Amino acid sequence: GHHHHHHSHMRRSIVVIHPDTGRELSPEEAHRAGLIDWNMFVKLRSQECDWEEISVKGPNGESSVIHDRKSGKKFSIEEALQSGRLTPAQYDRYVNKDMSIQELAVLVSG
Repeated sequence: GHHHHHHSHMRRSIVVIHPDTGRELSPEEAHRAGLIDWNMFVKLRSQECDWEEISVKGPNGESSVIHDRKSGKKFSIEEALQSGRLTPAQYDRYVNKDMSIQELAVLVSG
């Protein structure tokens, strides 16, 4: 038997189409191309999110960490169960695939 790494990754991105080159631009690039003003840029960003949950399944059992790829913050699940921000009632839903990566993010993140 060998270690398994379970990745549950979800992402929401937005692309801005150039009127002429029809090229896909990132809110960032659109802003530099003057296709959008600073506040629409912020607005657009606030709508993006990138979360990834990685369950290391080994010999001891399952270790699990969820990462906010947008902010760079990480959250131990065991550390969330211990500290109580996550109830073994909700963890069970995630484990049983009845809770999204985002619903779980919110629980442990804020």
